[PDB]
Amino acid sequence: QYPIINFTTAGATVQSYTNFIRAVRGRLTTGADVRHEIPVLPNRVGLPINQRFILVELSNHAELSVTLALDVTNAYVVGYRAGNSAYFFHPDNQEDAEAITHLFTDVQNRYTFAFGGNYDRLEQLAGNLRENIELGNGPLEEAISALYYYSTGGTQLPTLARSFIICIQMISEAARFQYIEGEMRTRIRYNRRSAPDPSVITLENSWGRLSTAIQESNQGAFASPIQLQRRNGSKFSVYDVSILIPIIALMVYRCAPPPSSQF
Ligand SMILES: Nc1nc2nc(C(=O)N[C@@H](Cc3ccc(O)cc3)C(=O)O)cnc2c(=O)[nH]1
Ligand SMILES: Nc1nc2nc(C(=O)N[C@@H](Cc3ccc(O)cc3)C(=O)O)cnc2c(=O)[nH]1
Repeated sequence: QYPIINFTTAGATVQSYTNFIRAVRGRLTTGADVRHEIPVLPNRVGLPINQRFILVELSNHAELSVTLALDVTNAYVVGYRAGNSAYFFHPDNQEDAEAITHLFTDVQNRYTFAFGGNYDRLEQLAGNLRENIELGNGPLEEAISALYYYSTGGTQLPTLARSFIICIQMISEAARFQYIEGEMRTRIRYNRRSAPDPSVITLENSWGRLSTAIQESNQGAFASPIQLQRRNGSKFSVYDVSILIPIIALMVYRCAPPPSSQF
């Protein structure tokens, strides 16, 4: 029922990863909502359940597969399937809890984690912050295996949390930001794993605020500047949507777009 996008870390290249992220974005957004050349994800309000999720099937060189479920309203990884078991993060509300009952319905064993899936909680469980977790094709390859082996006792909870952190950034954050996609492309091109620099972290942390600022902007101009960080940690002030067009690929729906003003 829900659309499936396939990616493998086995012999992954810049092009195969680029194709993957493009395909994810195409299934996340409908094309209905584009503001200042930036697509907006579907509004949660009134969105039919048959349109709520996409599936990302990850394979690796170890010949293992896991399937991540992503909420189209926010690109959030809500859970995953590995073989005969599915695992869902603790839902943040009642209707998100109802929504996940529509996923992996044929699976033998259904589990809801007692913990939520936000970075704060996952970092706590991993025993490491995002700034100290390596990203790249190698980490993703290993993350797929770790997710796969969780149900049989092979994967410690900190490793599982770390693996989620890897998946979320290389899939969801890359889909949200061309900039983060670009950083992942670089790691793949050279087969060199590295932890995300402050430009990556601050973009991830600011996605909600950037989405709202763009959507509330006066003809693209922010009422309040947003402070980001560069690769070297130095401050970068954002005053306008214009500078974000090459950086942000998708926004979360925050408000209705204002009417055009006919001059
Ligand atoms: N499973 C899953 N989890 C996710 N979790 C986050 C996440 O935790 N974002 C943070 C950003 C933030 C962090 C710290 C701050 O001080 C401020 C903002 C937030 O909204 O709280 C983002 N994306 C996903 C995602 O796609 N899938
Ligand atoms: N399906 C689903 N969605 C969820 N979405 C959030 C969440 O943080 N939502 C934000 C949107 C947002 C997302 C990522 C960010 O980095 C920043 C903002 C909000 O409601 O404003 C937390 N949990 C869940 C969850 O369990 N299940």
